[PDB]
Amino acid sequence: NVEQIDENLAKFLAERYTPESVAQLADRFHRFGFVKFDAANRLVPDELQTAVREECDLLIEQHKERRNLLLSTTGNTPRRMSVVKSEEIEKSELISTLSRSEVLLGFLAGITREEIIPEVSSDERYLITHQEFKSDTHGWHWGDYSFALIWALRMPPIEHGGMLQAVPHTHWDKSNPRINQTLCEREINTHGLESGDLYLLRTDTTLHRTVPLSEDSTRTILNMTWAAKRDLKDLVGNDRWWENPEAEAARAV
Amino acid sequence: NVEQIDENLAKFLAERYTPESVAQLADRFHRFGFVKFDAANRLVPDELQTAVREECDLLIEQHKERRNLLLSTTGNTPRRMSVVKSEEIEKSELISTLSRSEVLLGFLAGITREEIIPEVSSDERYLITHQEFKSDTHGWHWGDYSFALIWALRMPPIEHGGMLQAVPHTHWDKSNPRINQTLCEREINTHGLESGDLYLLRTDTTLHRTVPLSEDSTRTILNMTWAAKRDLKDLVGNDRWWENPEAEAARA
Amino acid sequence: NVEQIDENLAKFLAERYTPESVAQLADRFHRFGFVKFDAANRLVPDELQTAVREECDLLIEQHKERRNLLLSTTGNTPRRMSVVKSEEIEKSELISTLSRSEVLLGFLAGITREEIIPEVSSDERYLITHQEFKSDTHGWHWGDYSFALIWALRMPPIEHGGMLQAVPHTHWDKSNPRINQTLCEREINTHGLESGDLYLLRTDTTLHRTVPLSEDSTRTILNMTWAAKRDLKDLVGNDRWWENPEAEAARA
Amino acid sequence: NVEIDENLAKFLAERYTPESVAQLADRFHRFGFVKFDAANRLVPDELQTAVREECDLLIEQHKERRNLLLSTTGNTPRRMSVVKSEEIEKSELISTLSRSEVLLGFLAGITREEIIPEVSSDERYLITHQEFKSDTHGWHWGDYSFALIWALRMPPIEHGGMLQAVPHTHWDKSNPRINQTLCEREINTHGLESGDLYLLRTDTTLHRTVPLSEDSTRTILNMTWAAKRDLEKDLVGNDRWWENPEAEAARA
Ligand SMILES: NCC[C@@H](Cl)C[C@H](N)C(=O)O
Ligand SMILES: N[C@@H](CCCC[NH3+])C(=O)O
Ligand SMILES: N[C@@H](CCCC[NH3+])C(=O)O
Ligand SMILES: N[C@@H](CCCC[NH3+])C(=O)O
Ligand SMILES: O=C(O)CCC(=O)C(=O)O
Ligand SMILES: [Cl-]
Ligand SMILES: [Cl-]
Ligand SMILES: [Cl-]
Ligand SMILES: [Cl-]
Ligand SMILES: [Fe+2]
Ligand SMILES: [Fe+2]
Ligand SMILES: [Fe+2]
Repeated sequence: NVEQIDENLAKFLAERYTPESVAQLADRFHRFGFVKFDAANRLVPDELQTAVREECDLLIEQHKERRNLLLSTTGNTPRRMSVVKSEEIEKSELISTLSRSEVLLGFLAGITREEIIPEVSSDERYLITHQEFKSDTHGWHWGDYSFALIWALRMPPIEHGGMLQAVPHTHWDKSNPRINQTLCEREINTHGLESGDLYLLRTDTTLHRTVPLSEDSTRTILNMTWAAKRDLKDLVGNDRWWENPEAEAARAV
Repeated sequence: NVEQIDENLAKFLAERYTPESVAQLADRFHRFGFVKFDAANRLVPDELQTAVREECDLLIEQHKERRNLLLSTTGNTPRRMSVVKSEEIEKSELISTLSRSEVLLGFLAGITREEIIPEVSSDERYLITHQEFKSDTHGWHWGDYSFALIWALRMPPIEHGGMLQAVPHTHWDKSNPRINQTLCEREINTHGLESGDLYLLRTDTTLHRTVPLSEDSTRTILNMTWAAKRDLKDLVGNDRWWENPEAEAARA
Repeated sequence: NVEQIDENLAKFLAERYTPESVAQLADRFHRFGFVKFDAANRLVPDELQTAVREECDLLIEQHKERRNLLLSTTGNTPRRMSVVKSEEIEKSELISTLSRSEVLLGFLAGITREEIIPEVSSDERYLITHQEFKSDTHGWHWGDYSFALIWALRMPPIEHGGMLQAVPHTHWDKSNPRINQTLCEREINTHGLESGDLYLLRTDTTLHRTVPLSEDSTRTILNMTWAAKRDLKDLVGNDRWWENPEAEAARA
Repeated sequence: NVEIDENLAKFLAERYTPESVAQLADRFHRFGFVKFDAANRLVPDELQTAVREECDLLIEQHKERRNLLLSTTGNTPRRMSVVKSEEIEKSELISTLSRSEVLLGFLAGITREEIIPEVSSDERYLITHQEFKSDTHGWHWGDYSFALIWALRMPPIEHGGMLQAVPHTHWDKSNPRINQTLCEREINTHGLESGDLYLLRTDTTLHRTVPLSEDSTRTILNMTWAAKRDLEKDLVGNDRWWENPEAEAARA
């Protein structure tokens, strides 16, 4: 505990990354809106992710809420999953502090090529999604903020779905999402994930979803959302379905 | 009717296409496994398309059979639709004679850049699919034969799904389809369709599906399947689900 | 003239663009590091284009300085062309005030999605390149600053080269440019240009060159360079060959 | 050295499966190009050393320099030294290997069609030897479907010589439209190293070699074969510059 986390994380990163290799990651982040931290590009120590995973498994058992809706601001794409709200996750001292770590944010800032600002709406700082059943999905969407760090805490086999599909270099018009038309005009990048992986996502300009589960499995992630200088902007849409299951943009079925 | 159809169709194409313009279409076919005949490049006269659509809506009314299964030889991807079998469609003199037309097959032979042989299995010569419910879909799959001309007879709005997604330059291993693995390695091309469109699909090397309907709509196609010189072989998989809903590879 | 330029350009752009259609251009700029303003998407009135072209054709005949060298900071890619220095172009009140026009910078900031800042080095605010001979080229390189609006004043036919090739989402390591290697890993996008076109380029993250002239033709551009907030840094490399032909990185 | 076919069969059998050849067949269709590097060897080192030693002898004897522009390919240059097919065919090693039913039988798993060694007696083989700056095999297609290129000696990538390719094209000798095709399509740059081999779909892939940025040494061997689509075809163009420097399409 204490400042030993940042001290060991800086060491963990200094053993693995250089400015030259981060710049290559920054190129891939700009090109794909997505950079994956796998066994080839570990981001945090095993002992640290295990601690975050055990914190999230306790939050799921205590505060999971089922969501089964369509979001009108993203072309009525579905949100079929369980969630844990940001206000409940922020109680975790481990998750809240590491999410504001200047060591972590300073490292990822070399990938984004701009400052990562931990000042987002109090209902969207953190998110856990927990999909368990067939057809569970985080439908096509964008984010209100620029940056999200996703912890692929548990992934089903790729044959069961659950991959992240992404279209970079897009934009979110809440009154006219044009999701299926964007797919017709653009190539979809499918990103397979494994348990233990993390990935950085440029959420405001990358249209993305999780491929629906073809079988009852378990797909669990943690979302750390941060702002860019561009997001310091007014929230609109009435579509905060995770914080409010009956938001104005949430539709039945 | 009759041979006046081949003569009229030959005139229809000579007004619109040249070998130079077909050659550019052939390039796109090899690159995408897919070429679309839309309002800017019609394939058949509107009178002829209306005659085929009226024929298919009749066969649907009389011989539709709901399918709701998963196909093991394509990674348990769903087949959630209603179909009309090839043997019932062949009874239509219009569709069967048009599917073996020396004018139509000869013209598309300049896009495929190889001979289009109408020597395919009697249960796969033709197929009509009729999706009408939310989540209805023709899951990811390949074709046993090389060529299929799909008539997009009725397409819902793009915002309701029903697009054709495709991954060209792949191959079908029925013992190990690797569908989701292929998607992770390849970019997906999504092709929107409108009612009246037609498209040619290289079905053996293009992994493809139809995007599931996001609500109750109607999506109706006619499939004309032909072979290349490479398909003149033996079928495998026990997965002919459209003809046999209880095929071995079909699951609930 | 003078203040009427902003009032005229504000009315010109207002009749040809919407926030929705500018957002689509921002996508293409993010995706390719490049967006072209051609006959489909004009940026300036024809009267304004002719005035700027006339100015440049004067500055050419008065300060054209031949450059034939290899720049070590970009893998010794050639620079075979004539140039006109920024300090010389700065004397033109038209080109200088246009580069700082709140209407011009304000509109393009919807494509870059970030503020465009006309605070760059005094030797790189403006540049005119004038390629005239076979094998003349502006070799593979990056820009020291983020943004550049290029005025394709006079382009040869595409059969004579002169197209802009680009690889977006890269970066400039002046100690290890890795140019040909990056080409082996990335798809090269070729952008053909016509006389009167303009294009906004993200020069810092887009590796780009002009295809060498296959024969003695005339290729003339005006380069307006601007900074993003990220550029407000130390110039490095001793490679300012356009202002100093005897630069350290320049192999004559 | 005898009947090589037993030795090559055991070599490939330990390094390939039908499932991994099919993945190469995917890449060959998608890119018109499949490279045999250290990751995927095609011939043993003892055979590569023999083929290389044979060619280096054919060079020192029958090297004619070509410095021309080919009209049927948009006047793209051909600055190199060559050795005609008739001179190369005198090598018992190259000719028997080029017709080996073990080599062809394996590569036909990548092409997915029969590879027929019935091609013109002046285009069976070709050795090109680029040694000076600007030396290049300019943008072009091939009259025949396939070519196995032996990258016997490749300079470092900083000196150029990489193969650039645009798959899913075709050769219109009356209207090549090379630079236009480049403006419409992405260029794939393939870096080669000494000892590499690659299979090229030469009729549908527009390809060239990047000019040597300086005096280096780029040596290749070309084994051109036909597909059934090339059988007994009528060669046209008057552009056989390799066999005939004064060909009708060859411009100085
Ligand atoms: N902005 C005008 C000068 C730029 Cl074009 C120089 C560039 N870095 C190069 O290497 O040619
Ligand atoms: N905007 C997203 C929710 C993200 C919540 C966490 N950043 C959606 O519509 O699904
Ligand atoms: N092979 C396809 C069926 C094609 C039937 C018409 N050619 C599938 O698995 O669904
Ligand atoms: N067609 C090629 C020559 C190939 C010779 C060997 N196959 C060219 O235009 O240069
Ligand atoms: O579950 C995932 O990987 C994606 C989540 C996402 O895009 C979001 O939280 O908005
Ligand atoms: Cl998001
Ligand atoms: Cl099919
Ligand atoms: Cl530049
Ligand atoms: Cl060739
Ligand atoms: Fe998201
Ligand atoms: Fe199909
Ligand atoms: Fe060639």
